[PDB]
Amino acid sequence: NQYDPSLLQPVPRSLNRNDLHLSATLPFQGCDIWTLYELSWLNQKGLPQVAIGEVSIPATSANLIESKSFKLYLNSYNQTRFASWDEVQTRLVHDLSACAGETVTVNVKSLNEYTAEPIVTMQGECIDDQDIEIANYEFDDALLQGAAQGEEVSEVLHSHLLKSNNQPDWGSVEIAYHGAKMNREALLRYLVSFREHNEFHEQCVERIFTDIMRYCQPQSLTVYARYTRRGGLDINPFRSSHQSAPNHNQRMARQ
Amino acid sequence: NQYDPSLLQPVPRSLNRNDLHLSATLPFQGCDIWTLYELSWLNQKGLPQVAIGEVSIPATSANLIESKSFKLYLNSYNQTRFASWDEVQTRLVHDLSACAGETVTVNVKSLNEYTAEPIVTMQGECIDDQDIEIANYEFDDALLQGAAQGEEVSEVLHSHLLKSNALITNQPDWGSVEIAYHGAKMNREALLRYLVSFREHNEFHEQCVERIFTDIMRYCQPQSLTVYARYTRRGGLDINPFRSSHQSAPNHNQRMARQ
Amino acid sequence: NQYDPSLLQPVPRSLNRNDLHLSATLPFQGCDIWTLYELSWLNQKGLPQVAIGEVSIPATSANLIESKSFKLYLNSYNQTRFASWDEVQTRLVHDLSACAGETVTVNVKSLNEYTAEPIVTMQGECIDDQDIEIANYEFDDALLQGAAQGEEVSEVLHSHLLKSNNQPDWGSVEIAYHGAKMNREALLRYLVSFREHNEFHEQCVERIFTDIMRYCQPQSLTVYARYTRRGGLDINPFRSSHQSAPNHNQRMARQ
Amino acid sequence: NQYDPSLLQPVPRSLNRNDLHLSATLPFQGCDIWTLYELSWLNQKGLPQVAIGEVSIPATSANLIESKSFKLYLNSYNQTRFASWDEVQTRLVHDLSACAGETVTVNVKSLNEYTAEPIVTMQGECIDDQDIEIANYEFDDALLQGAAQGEEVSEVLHSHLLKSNALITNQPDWGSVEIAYHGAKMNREALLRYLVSFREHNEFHEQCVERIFTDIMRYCQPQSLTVYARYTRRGGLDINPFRSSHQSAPNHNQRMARQ
Ligand SMILES: [Cl-]
Ligand SMILES: [Cl-]
Ligand SMILES: [Cl-]
Ligand SMILES: [Cl-]
Repeated sequence: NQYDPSLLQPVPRSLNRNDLHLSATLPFQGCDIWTLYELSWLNQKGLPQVAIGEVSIPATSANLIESKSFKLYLNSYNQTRFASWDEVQTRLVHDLSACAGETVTVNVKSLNEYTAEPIVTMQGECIDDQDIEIANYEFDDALLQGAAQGEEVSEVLHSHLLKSNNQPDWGSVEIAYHGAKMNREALLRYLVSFREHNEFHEQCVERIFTDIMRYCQPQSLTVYARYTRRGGLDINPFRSSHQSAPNHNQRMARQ
Repeated sequence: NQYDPSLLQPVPRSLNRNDLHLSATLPFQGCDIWTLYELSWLNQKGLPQVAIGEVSIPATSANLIESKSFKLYLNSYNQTRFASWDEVQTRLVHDLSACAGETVTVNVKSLNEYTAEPIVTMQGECIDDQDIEIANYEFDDALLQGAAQGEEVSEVLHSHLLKSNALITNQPDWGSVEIAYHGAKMNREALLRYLVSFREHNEFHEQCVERIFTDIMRYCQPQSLTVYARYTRRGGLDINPFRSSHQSAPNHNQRMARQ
Repeated sequence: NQYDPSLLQPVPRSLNRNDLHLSATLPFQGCDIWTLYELSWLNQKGLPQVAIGEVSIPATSANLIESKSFKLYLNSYNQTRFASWDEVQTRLVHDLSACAGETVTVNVKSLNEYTAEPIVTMQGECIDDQDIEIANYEFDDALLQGAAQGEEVSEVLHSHLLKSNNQPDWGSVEIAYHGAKMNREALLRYLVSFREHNEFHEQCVERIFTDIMRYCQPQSLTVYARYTRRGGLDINPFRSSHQSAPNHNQRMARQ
Repeated sequence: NQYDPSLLQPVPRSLNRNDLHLSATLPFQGCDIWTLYELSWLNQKGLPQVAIGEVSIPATSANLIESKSFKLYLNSYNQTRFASWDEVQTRLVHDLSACAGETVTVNVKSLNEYTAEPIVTMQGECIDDQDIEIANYEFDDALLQGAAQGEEVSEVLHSHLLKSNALITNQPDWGSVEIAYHGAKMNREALLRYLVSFREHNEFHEQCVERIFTDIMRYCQPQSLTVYARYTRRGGLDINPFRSSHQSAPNHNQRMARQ
């Protein structure tokens, strides 16, 4: 198995967005940030090289990249000789851009760039410690009905309780908004109800964004989730009414 | 599927050790340290809980625990209600100890315990930055023949270049390895070629560490030796086998960059 | 006063580096991150526009930019009509790159990109709460002699107590390293001794880096300081043995 | 230079108000909220302390405090040893109240109190995004003549476009302003042109807010009005004047993006 760009499989963003009752004109902007922990190839002399890739795919791209296919594509680098680290970054930009349908940003970082980098947590207030009982795990977006009745605020909330299905995927999510203050029990119950829900990580973030916008009507909204890796890759979708990218890319405890 | 300890699959250590032709007395001591990044369950009221586990299995245990089965076992907690964090930790100790055949240690930590914990590298000198050509990756232990010619020295060397055989594991697995020894100085080209050759071998993880230890012992004959690998996670957990002539365990569990 | 690039004044990085006994080959890599809080100009129709600029200047550039001159240069935009926000970003890149001597990165952000952005603190452990007496404020780099005797660690430490002089400037600083564990009292005393010391912000960060490297000999070192603004601009120098840029740009409480 | 309360410079409010031709009874109530971002001093053992102060001065005080003098006064704390944080807060209240001529409120907060505090924007609709041409920036209050033609409405409007006269302040100063009123609906083009015209005026900060209030009152005649500006800091502190027919103060001190 030598280097093989045809392993990459796009999935159109439209599939789920149509499900969310979205027009071609988006309520949000943003990007999908991917971390590639397994990136490895051979140098020109056949000596293995290892790196961590950091990739940003614009949320306006026609397609996302299916994660298993991304992994298989990356494995095709492992036994292939490349002229330099620059050639590797160039090939990644080229192939991932073609697949997504829009220019993708790629940084290929040596492992020593991570030495003494701290693990971080999310910004704002954690909503997870609530003494409440969950009697049903079925997804219910109506859990947000009347969820923001409070005074006008700007607030950042987060939760580590995102899970979606067949093996489970795990995430933390940060919600920053300007609008009527949100009921934290309703928000927590809403997030927990994704547990048996099936969908891609990018799709969950867009669903949270559009449900909050519909039910809660904030003036400004940002939703940023950081998911644990599968197949050596993690995905961190960011969707915002006013912001193009998150102001930090740093790994969380489970990542 | 809810809590199911029957999902755990023991593998006798002797299966792979037999092929190393050891002495009745194990040449090394040590442990297998696992990090469980996915640990989650429900509290008594049904609210999800999340944690990171850290498990140490003695290298003297009769059995290791097969990694896929360990993943499936942990997944069985996800939808199960437990009365307390103590209960979860206690069951982990019970079930994993039963599987391995010896008492295992388990720490269940809240995510906040990791905030600000730094990513680490290994001790000593990295040997990866060499101007050499490699074209044949087949496993060759003979690459170590005559590898230690030096004056007797104490050093610590490490490499980030361990990778498994893709056919054997289906998807490649990845690791870094740290080798600390006192003995005739080891040729770093020979050692690097040898480590790289694991990508065409049939042993990885715990078996790879024991193979490296036994091959270095026989070819290089050091007075003291420690071989410690830290592998990237597969299925939400990672394995970090430590084997040594004189030492029991690494001084911590801190994660490396790819982990 | 219309737009005037000649207001920009470079200062060579060599001035201080020569003082630190540095070769032309640097012990560190990095960048100076600037935040421009006062950026304003007129659109093509004469209607004022306001934005926050984010600028990164490579630490390899021949020159830094003197802060008062940067402010005066930016004021020259205030009464000048520009075709679009893109033209403004283009002119900033052009002029700042010419002044620094290397390509500078510029992002011009609308104010609504900051709505509901949280204030952050530094990573790792704060060293400031120590019950110790300071009898002298004179700069002493020898405070670090024998300061790292401890076991091999990877650690992140920070302090909010950086001050340098004529009006005072204020900063917080984050030190991430892999090496022998540092004595936190010695480090705190060392940082406090900058109080009456005179130098540019970039110069302080490089001095901390080189003093720690000389006295403490860590395998890997990163020093990142975030200073409070003067004249509407703040400077955030980042210097690292292995890292090119910080992984977060976010304002601290005093910024 | 160590602690020196004589550095504080009072300015009588009447100096500028005289030019507004008010009634013996002030038409508004309110306060000037200041944020002190640079506050630092030494503890009894000489170790530096850092904090952010928040000060509220009643709009009825005889005097305002000149901003440069306030900066210099605060700088005088930097090298001075104080026994406790309480002592620092107490002296601030004493000295600032003496200067202003009325009791001022002072909160001294540790930096950790700001962690996670979000940046805010103002209430209501931003009026800045208009397709209009402006070429003459001279101050013109007459821009408000006949500006409120509407049916009576309650609305809140804001603009980020306040800037001072560069010659007068030497270096330009910057602010956003929020105007909440009940009355005949205000023409937004007229209001924007008027606000933009402050860049060629001789009044800013507290005086600008009072001028805006008095001009809107006379030209537009609303039943109720509040004018609140938040200015970017100069010399490490910022001023946020609030003036209202019916309201005492804003509900908080949260910083805006440029602040
Ligand atoms: Cl518990
Ligand atoms: Cl390390
Ligand atoms: Cl105190
Ligand atoms: Cl807001």
